[PDB]
Amino acid sequence: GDVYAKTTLGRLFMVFFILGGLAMFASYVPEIIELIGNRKKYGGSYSA
Amino acid sequence: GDVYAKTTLGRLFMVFFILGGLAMFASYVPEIIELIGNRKKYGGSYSA
Repeated sequence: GDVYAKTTLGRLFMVFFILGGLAMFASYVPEIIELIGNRKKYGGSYSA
Repeated sequence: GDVYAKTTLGRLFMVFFILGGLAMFASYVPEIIELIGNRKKYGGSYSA
């Protein structure tokens, strides 16, 4: 609430953008997080 | 927080609406989004 939209067009865009943006964030951020972090854990080689 | 209910009756309705409205939004918006995004991605006719 420190910064928000005061104009009528800005508030209208916020109203019609929440429905899409909230869903996109919720369905995208966890997937991006899990895609990066699923790397190999015990890969490598033994040093004689 | 720019705009909110200031009357006691409006606050009471907000209290009793947050119980049901939030669940309705969270269970309806993703389903509505999914019900529109499913189409024939490769449907079409070959043009010789």
